[PDB]
Amino acid sequence: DAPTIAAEEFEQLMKLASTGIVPIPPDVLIEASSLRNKPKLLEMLKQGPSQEQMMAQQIALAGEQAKVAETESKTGLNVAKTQETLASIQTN
Amino acid sequence: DAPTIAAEEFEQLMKLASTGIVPIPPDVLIEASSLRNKPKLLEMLKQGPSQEQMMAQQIALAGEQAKVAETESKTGLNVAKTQETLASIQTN
Repeated sequence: DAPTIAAEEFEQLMKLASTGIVPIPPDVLIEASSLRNKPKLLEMLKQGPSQEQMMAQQIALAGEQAKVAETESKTGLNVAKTQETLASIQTN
Repeated sequence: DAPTIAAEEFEQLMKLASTGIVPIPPDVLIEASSLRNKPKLLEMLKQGPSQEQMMAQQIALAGEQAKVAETESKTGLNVAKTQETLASIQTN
């Protein structure tokens, strides 16, 4: 006996999360609650990281791409040195 | 005595997962569970990885490949240097 089906769903979700076997994300549990500031909590949880926290992702991605480009350039340099050494061998 | 076959099945799955000897993944538990938010939880758990970490993994693989290529070019350069040293030995 519960006042609403939402109450039953919230109780079942809480019981499932108490055991810890089934990880229920916080937003789902909040959506099934009976809190007046539920829209406020949803809006505060739905927003992403700070201005620089997200930008650090593409900063690191560009850095890693730069490292792989440098490694490929090193491959080219070593190959060119090999060709130069072979040409020097052939000349003399 | 269970209401449906699915209810007893979910109860058995929960009992098995409580022991922890057999690792039961959460998605099966939510699929067997009787919840109205089941499609939403299933979509959230089965959602694809974000493009950022996929790009990071692909750049890591590219960097590993570039490192292997740099290694092979360095080995070729070393072999060419050995051949050049031998040729300089033979020309004296």
